[PDB]
Amino acid sequence: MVIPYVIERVYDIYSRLLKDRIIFLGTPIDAQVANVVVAQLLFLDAQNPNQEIKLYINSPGGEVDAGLAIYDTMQFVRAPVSTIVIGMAASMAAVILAAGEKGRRYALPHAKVMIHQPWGGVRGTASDIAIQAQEILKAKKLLNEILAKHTGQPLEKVEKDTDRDYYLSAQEALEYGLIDQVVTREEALEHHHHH
Amino acid sequence: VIPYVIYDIYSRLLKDRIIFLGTPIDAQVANVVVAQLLFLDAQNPNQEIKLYINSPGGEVDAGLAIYDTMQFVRAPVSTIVIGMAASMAAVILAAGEKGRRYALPHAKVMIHQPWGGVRGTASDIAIQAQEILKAKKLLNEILAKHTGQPLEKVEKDTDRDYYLSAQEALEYGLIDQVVTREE
Amino acid sequence: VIPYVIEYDIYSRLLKDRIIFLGTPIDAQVANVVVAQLLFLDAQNPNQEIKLYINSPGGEVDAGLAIYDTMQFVRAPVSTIVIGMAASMAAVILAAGEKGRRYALPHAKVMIHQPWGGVRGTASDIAIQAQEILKAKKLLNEILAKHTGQPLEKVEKDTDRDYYLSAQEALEYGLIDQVVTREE
Amino acid sequence: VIPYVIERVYDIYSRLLKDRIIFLGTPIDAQVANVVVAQLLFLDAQNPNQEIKLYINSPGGEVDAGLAIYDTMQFVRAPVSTIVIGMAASMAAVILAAGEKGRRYALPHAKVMIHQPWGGVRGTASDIAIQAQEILKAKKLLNEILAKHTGQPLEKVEKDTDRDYYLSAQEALEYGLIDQVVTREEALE
Amino acid sequence: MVIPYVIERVYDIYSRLLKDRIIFLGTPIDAQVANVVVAQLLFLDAQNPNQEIKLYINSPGGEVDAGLAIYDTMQFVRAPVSTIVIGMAASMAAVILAAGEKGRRYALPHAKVMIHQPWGGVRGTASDIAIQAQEILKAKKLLNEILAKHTGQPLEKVEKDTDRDYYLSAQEALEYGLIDQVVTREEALEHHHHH
Amino acid sequence: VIPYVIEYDIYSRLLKDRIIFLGTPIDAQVANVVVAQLLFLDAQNPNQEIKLYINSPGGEVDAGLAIYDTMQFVRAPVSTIVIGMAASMAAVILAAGEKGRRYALPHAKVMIHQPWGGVRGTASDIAIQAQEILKAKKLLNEILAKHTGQPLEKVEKDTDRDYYLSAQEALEYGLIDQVVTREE
Amino acid sequence: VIPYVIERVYDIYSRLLKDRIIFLGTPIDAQVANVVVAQLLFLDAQNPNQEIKLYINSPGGEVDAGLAIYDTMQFVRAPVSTIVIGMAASMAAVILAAGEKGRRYALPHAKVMIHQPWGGVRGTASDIAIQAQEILKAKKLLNEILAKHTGQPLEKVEKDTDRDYYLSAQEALEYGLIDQVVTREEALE
Amino acid sequence: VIPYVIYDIYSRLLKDRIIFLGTPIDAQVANVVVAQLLFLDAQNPNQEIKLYINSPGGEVDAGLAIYDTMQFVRAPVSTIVIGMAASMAAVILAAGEKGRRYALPHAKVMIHQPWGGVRGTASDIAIQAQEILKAKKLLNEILAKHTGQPLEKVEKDTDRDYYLSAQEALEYGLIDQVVTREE
Amino acid sequence: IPYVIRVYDIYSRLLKDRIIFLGTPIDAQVANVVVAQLLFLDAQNPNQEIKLYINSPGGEVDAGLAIYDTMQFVRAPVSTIVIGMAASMAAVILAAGEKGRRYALPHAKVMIHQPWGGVRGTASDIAIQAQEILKAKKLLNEILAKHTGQPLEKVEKDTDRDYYLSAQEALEYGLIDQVVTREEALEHHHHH
Ligand SMILES: *[B]([O])([O])[C]([C][C]([C])[C])[N]C(=O)[C]([C]C1=[C][C]=[C][C]=[C]1)[N]C(=O)C1=[C]N=[C][C]=N1
Ligand SMILES: *[B]([O])([O])[C]([C][C]([C])[C])[N]C(=O)[C]([C]C1=[C][C]=[C][C]=[C]1)[N]C(=O)C1=[C]N=[C][C]=N1
Ligand SMILES: *[B]([O])([O])[C]([C][C]([C])[C])[N]C(=O)[C]([C]C1=[C][C]=[C][C]=[C]1)[N]C(=O)C1=[C]N=[C][C]=N1
Ligand SMILES: *[B]([O])([O])[C]([C][C]([C])[C])[N]C(=O)[C]([C]C1=[C][C]=[C][C]=[C]1)[N]C(=O)C1=[C]N=[C][C]=N1
Ligand SMILES: *[B]([O])([O])[C]([C][C]([C])[C])[N]C(=O)[C]([C]C1=[C][C]=[C][C]=[C]1)[N]C(=O)C1=[C]N=[C][C]=N1
Ligand SMILES: *[B]([O])([O])[C]([C][C]([C])[C])[N]C(=O)[C]([C]C1=[C][C]=[C][C]=[C]1)[N]C(=O)C1=[C]N=[C][C]=N1
Ligand SMILES: *[B]([O])([O])[C]([C][C]([C])[C])[N]C(=O)[C]([C]C1=[C][C]=[C][C]=[C]1)[N]C(=O)C1=[C]N=[C][C]=N1
Ligand SMILES: *[B]([O])([O])[C]([C][C]([C])[C])[N]C(=O)[C]([C]C1=[C][C]=[C][C]=[C]1)[N]C(=O)C1=[C]N=[C][C]=N1
Ligand SMILES: *[B]([O])([O])[C]([C][C]([C])[C])[N]C(=O)[C]([C]C1=[C][C]=[C][C]=[C]1)[N]C(=O)C1=[C]N=[C][C]=N1
Repeated sequence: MVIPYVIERVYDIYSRLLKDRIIFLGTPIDAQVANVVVAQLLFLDAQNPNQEIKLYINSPGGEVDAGLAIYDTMQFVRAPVSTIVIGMAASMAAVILAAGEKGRRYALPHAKVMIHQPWGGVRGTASDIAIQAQEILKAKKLLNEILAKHTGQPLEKVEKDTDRDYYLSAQEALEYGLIDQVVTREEALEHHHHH
Repeated sequence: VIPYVIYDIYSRLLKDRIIFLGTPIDAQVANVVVAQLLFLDAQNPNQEIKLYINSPGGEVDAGLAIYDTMQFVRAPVSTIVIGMAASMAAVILAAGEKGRRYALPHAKVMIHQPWGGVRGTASDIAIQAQEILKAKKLLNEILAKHTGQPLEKVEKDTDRDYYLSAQEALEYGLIDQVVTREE
Repeated sequence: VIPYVIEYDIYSRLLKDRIIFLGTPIDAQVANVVVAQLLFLDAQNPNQEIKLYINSPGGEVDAGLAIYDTMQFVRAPVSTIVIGMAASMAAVILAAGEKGRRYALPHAKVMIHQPWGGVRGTASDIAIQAQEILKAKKLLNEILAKHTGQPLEKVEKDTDRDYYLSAQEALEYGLIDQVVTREE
Repeated sequence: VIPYVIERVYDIYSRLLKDRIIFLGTPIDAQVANVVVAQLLFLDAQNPNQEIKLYINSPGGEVDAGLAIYDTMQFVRAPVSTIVIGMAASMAAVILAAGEKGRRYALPHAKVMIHQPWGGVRGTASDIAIQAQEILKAKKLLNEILAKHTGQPLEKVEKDTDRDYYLSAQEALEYGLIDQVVTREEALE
Repeated sequence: MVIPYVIERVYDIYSRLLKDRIIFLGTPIDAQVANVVVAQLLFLDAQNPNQEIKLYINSPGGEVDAGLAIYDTMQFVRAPVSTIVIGMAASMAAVILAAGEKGRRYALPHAKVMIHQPWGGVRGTASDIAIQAQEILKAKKLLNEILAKHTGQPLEKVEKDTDRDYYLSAQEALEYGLIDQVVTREEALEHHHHH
Repeated sequence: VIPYVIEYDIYSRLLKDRIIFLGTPIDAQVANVVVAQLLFLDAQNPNQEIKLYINSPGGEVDAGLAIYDTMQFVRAPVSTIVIGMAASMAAVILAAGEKGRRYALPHAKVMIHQPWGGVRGTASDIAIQAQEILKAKKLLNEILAKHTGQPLEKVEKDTDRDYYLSAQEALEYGLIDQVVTREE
Repeated sequence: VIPYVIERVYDIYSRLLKDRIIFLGTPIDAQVANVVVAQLLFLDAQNPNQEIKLYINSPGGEVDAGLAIYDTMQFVRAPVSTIVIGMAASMAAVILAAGEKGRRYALPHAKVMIHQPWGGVRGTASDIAIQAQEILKAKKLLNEILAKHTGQPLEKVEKDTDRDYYLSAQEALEYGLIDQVVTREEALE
Repeated sequence: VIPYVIYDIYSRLLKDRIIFLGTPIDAQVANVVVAQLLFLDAQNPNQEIKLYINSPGGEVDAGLAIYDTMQFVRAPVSTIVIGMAASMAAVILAAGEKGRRYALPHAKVMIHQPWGGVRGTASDIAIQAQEILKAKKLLNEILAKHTGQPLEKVEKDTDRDYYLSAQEALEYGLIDQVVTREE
Repeated sequence: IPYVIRVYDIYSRLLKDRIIFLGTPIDAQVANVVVAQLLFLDAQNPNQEIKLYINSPGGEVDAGLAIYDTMQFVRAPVSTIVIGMAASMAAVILAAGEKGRRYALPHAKVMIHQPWGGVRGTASDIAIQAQEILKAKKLLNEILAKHTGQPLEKVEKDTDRDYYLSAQEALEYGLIDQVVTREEALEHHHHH
């Protein structure tokens, strides 16, 4: 990772966009990356609980527990976080996208969203498998409910849709409720009348 | 490795209607045990077959194959545990012809619930979780039938590893005699 | 370690008795050797029955169909007996024994599901290999429907994920004809 | 890759340390216990009366290293509020439960899991006997620590921890592991 | 490979069916398996140049040079060789199937045939690559011609068809000319009138 | 070994001059860092041009589109310059610079072709992933047609296999606007 | 897995040896040279006047081992007919070309390929110089052996073998490597 | 590894308009050489850039990148081979500003045709075979332009490895002076 | 490596004092960084001496010659000092310091021998590289003869196998000029 630098002020490129209240979620999600995203949110909200945070998303997903950490921290924090999917937002990364501030969830034109039920693995004795099987079942229902809340769709629809991989174009993601605008071009700064 | 007689040593004891189950149990060894039974019963459906057991267990499906074939075959099979009979190998021991299930003095029996592993999606895990649950209850029931113990007891005993001396295996019902000399 | 008997190894001796074992996962090499035993046993006597004991988790559809097609083609009727496990293609081979001569032991299982596989290549190449897997899926659903008697719309929905059957459940599904406990 | 902030350039975790925030987000081994312990000691030396927030996302780890973190929280004057985000399991559950009473928090979809210790020993029979006894004490010791800090009868924690025992955040409230399920930032009541 | 045995006569199962003039081509084709197939043909033709040889085929293909060895030996040998594809006959194995004695090329119902152009690889200098590139080009045209001969199809059709993987059902293989009969059931021995 | 200059490393200093390098194969991590540099350079001045030097063999379509979509979205016009090699997604990024501001050096190349990939799973799962690759294929053919001016039926037949273009050939195909030899 | 035939059970290659057939179907290293040489010596001891058929499918190998096979064919009284099925390259081409004149045969789609030797040397400068000289002799030696047995001028084989030179069976006829392209079994003319 | 001055040693010689090409050439090193040229020419398009060469060669595409950038940039680049300049690195040497291409006495130049590798189907190999053929002719032409030799000669010389002493490189046209002391 | 504070690592600080270390085996990347330090030190001041401490087992001839050619080319005189070991190309670099300013410590060694290498390829390709190694052999024998004063057939017969020299033996052979044991005392001088 040969990330570039910018300028008595030396940042790397992601650290400089952090000073502009931009966070990148660009890797698969495991505990380590959840923690560092959570920590950036906590810091940006402490800096100013009223300004918006932009969270750019390019991720294939990851661990439900780490994803929920990011989710719960977005809801908890006072600052509203606008999610923007560039390229790919799948599995837990779709959920994080859908859970931005309503009205400020954006996709670029050729970005995608994909959703599906969780997957995992257990080894152990029958008693041990039974316990973990029950745990994965709760996560499944829990994540279906979180999706239904934030898209507006009836829950038996998300359950049916996520049974296998469900790929959405950005427009299809609009029509599904996962985002609010498909953004193509950056508009001009605008003037206003003071009557 | 194995010595010869004028057969190899296990093949010669097969002409004396002796079968060895001395390895861990996977499909390949189940098949070859099943096949020896089928052959020995075709040779003579009334004579006894001795099945010497030294095994730590194995796959439930392969073990049941051996079990189902012992019950199905007309010849009565006497099970003898020398050294170790654990997990599915305990079940096979317990399912010899009642009255001719034998242990040597320092042999052991160990029983416990099944273990396994599943990868896949939530739907896929749910299915295999269900399957392991049936095998658990099924094997507890098979044990209760052949020892005489109440089923609530085998379920609580097999929750973790349950080691039995040969005498303790007598009192539990897994065998019929602790054999020391050759009468 | 397979044992010997005075003339054979144990599987070769039960072959004299017209017994064939399908006890491994199915790949081309084991299909060929099963096919070859059938061809030989039918040449030796096209009217006597062949017993095919099944303990297998399945395998490649192409190799499995080889075994299937050879059972239908050969004049001798082949009784399938599942001991322990018959899954995926091995379930199909079980179901395709001579009607009335398909047997399970009490604690044996059957499992059925749709095929799985993998393709690496360009988009054109994947499209071709995707179409091929789709035909195999429909083809195997149809073969199952014919030999169990079930409506095809049912096998397709049942095989969407792993579908485990006890031997009794296999009897009511049509995959076998008798759950055999004793020697009768 | 951790980002930086600004005659002062910190990395993001080091900056939240100036705000008396510590992260326990990895599995617990001696190396991470030591660095958590050291941050506590420093934060208490800077001001023994202000609170320390300890964010927890960890699957657990070695009992000895975990106890190090535990013992240091009790010993230090400053009260440490534990907050589980995502996951707190095994020793990490214990550390969660041992925050200042009333200041132990979970986010809504976070989890707690508890169970007895696991380990391994090679050696001769004499050697195995010794470390078998050691694991037995740790089991009894950790059950007691849990009972103290949740309020549950000890016969209950021993039965509950016999296998993996997963708790939702609400279930963790009811069990006594935490004090509030916090959904929004206003914890200024 | 735990192949079984049969009976002062001890054979393994493939060696016994060889005494019945049956040869198996069941593995991918490399020089080693070409040689052993070639050798069985030479022996069976020396035993009796007029009786038929049955060649059962279940193979995904292999090296063109080794395949041609099998092909050239079938044509050269006086005995007619009936090819039977059970399961799969692809690439060079399709060619070997198609080159059985016309009228005695058989498929089982669910067997397949697949054909396509050759593939390979070369490392070396530009001069060296040019040489091997020319070699692969001849093999391509050569194998297209061999297919056209033995199916009856116009050559620009086989060239077009083999550009990518071309899968054929057994019926489709009949209609293409690669085989002569789709064989399902073994018929009874039959009686004949002596008028 | 990247060298430093008195305040930066060499790529970070040319970033001050609104130069971005896309010199590796394209995966999500390099897409993100290119996207981020664009966003920063456009925030610094939405009217000045950004030069994007390209030496890349291509990469993942999703990451490439990220770079593409960000170039179109950002107000500043981005001049693409291929030095050495621009293939697969890197060709697309080249072709999508500001019309009239797409340049090749004399011996640079462009190569285009359809996507490739791989899927492992059940038949249902493969069908889904096969449909996805098919959309990407058509989508990328359309993006190429828009930015070169060629009829779509032509890009589809040209990209069926590897299609190598010299810089001049790239000029007559529409992928670039000038073959630049000197400094002018 | 090679099959068997029958108070006599041979494997298939051993049975065709009783018919004075030898297979050279692998790459050539010392081990396979020795076993080919040994079969020749045995077949010539059984009957020095009958022909030996040597079927060739090989990509070549070590010059020293190949020459062993070559020298043994010339030395032995019995005439050895070489038949290339599939492939005969490098040393295997040389062995093909050195069958009894008039009894060197190719099947229609078989190939011949010829080229100069390749190898490798590590060591000091003195050591490299020595084995460089050795490879140079082998090059010149093998070019001469080819010229003898094809009839071509030596300046031509040297230029032709500078890189890989692939020949169809017909092209091999025209070049002198073989005597007949045999399509059908009747070679009884 | 590399020492520091109060910059690291290569970065300090960059402020003296010196660039090192000391590794084998792949896309990553082409890019960083190209970038240094672009920067040095932006600093001052009239001053010379010295490019010290010790490299065994590399990928043609990356090499051409370096070549095309030297021609394109206004500043004249003097190439100096110390030790070794082979394959693409020879081409880059030969393409310095005519008259300021230098070798040290015991440095070498080696030239030859490209090498590579292709996997794939026959159609795919045909395409990449064609590509390597163009690169071969293209690089022979670039050599002929910058040495002055007839093209038939570079094609026959580069058929295998062609090693040149620095003097032999002078007479061939690849350089302009064999430099021994620092005048 | 330790640090000293302007801040430097220990080798970078001794570079300030016009000291260069050649302490690893010689491959292209270490040749380049040695060459670059020379070029910089000579640009700093073409008249002051550069000390080059040598502890190396040798390396690639091409990279070594790079270091050699750069020492001759550069105006500043470079004193070579072998501490511990100077073998193969590293011996050559030692011998090619400014005559009279080539030094060994008492228990240091010099070893010389002919080049070694390896080639894989076709006969034509091997012939070409074989010729190349032969030139390097003679070229390096000549460079040694030039800088020691020995007759060339002597270096050729001596370098046929490994030829180890003590520092004294290296003096008598011509590879160095002084065996230095104690840093010469700092003294007070008469100014009449
Ligand atoms: B996803 O594909 O990103 C998905 C999220 C959910 C919204 C459908 N993730 C999972 O299902 C993960 C997969 C995984 C990734 C890496 C390591 C291990 C597992 N599964 C879990 O997080 C999980 C949950 N409960 C139990 C076990 N595993
Ligand atoms: B034992 O330990 O041998 C035991 C049998 C006992 C319950 C009567 N065996 C199992 O539990 C096996 C263990 C195993 C062996 C080899 C590979 C994998 C697992 N389990 C199963 O066979 C099984 C059954 N149903 C589902 C999954 N696994
Ligand atoms: B089963 O799991 O045994 C199943 C058969 C079922 C549908 C009747 N087999 C397959 O799905 C096999 C699995 C496999 C085995 C070995 C290598 C790869 C895959 N799949 C195929 O045979 C197959 C066929 N065509 C395309 C891809 N895969
Ligand atoms: B948990 O899974 O995080 C758990 C904590 C306890 C409260 C149940 N950890 C342990 O039990 C650890 C696991 C371990 C981690 C890494 C290496 C080895 C073991 N066990 C121990 O710390 C331990 C204690 N006594 C003896 C041996 N091991
Ligand atoms: B096939 O897929 O079986 C095919 C045969 C032809 C009828 C289309 N085989 C090949 O293309 C082989 C592939 C191969 C397999 C194993 C190792 C190496 C290559 N290619 C060749 O035989 C070949 C031909 N000429 C040059 C290089 N390789
Ligand atoms: B190219 O070769 O760079 C090409 C883009 C072209 C069509 C404009 N890229 C792909 O085809 C990539 C290659 C790849 C890179 C890394 C891992 C796997 C594959 N394919 C995909 O991005 C892709 C997308 N959807 C499904 C499968 N593969
Ligand atoms: B050919 O490629 O089969 C060829 C034969 C010759 C007529 C051109 N073989 C060789 O050149 C062999 C190749 C080799 C094979 C295995 C290990 C090492 C080399 N070379 C030699 O036999 C050889 C001869 N002299 C010196 C070194 N190597
Ligand atoms: B040389 O050896 O450095 C040489 C350049 C010379 C002809 C001016 N390089 C090549 O021939 C490279 C070799 C290579 C290096 C690294 C990986 C793979 C190959 N060849 C190519 O760059 C190339 C060009 N077109 C097609 C294939 N390969
Ligand atoms: B020595 O051991 O340092 C010696 C130098 C010379 C004074 C006798 N080195 C060599 O001979 C090197 C050895 C080597 C080192 C690292 C990789 C490969 C080889 N040989 C060459 O430099 C050489 C090899 N082939 C051709 C030209 N030069």
